[PDB]
Amino acid sequence: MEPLYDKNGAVLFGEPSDTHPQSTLKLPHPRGEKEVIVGIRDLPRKGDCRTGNRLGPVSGLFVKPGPVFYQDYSGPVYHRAPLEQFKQAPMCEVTKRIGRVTGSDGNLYHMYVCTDGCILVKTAKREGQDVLKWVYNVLDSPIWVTSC
Ligand SMILES: [Cl-]
Repeated sequence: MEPLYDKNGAVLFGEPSDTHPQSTLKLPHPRGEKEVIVGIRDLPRKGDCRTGNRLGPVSGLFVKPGPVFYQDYSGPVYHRAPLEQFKQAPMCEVTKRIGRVTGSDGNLYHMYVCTDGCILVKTAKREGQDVLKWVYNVLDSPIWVTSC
């Protein structure tokens, strides 16, 4: 299974892997002041990093299926999309572009939220027509999508 990581960046099982240099997740980075759930209409801004915002502290953007979005999160997270829990799908009608995530295969993906609430990834580069949806979350943990 793709490892989870604790708020200090340490792997909780398995082997650590690096994130893709072009990901919107830039490590090392702090997080986990508070768990702060946000709506899709109130995703945090890069300028909210030092100050927080009116919703609370901010370490970036985190997402899991539901969809559920967070601007900070203290528990275990993915640093890479756990592709074993994704399934091939056609491109959806996208409502929002949320970041660039490393997959558990090491590759870079663009990540989107669909009109149907599904989280979808599409390969950024190389092989054509790769597109997957996040259909299982057996550890009920979010991906750290962006760091501020
Ligand atoms: Cl997994």
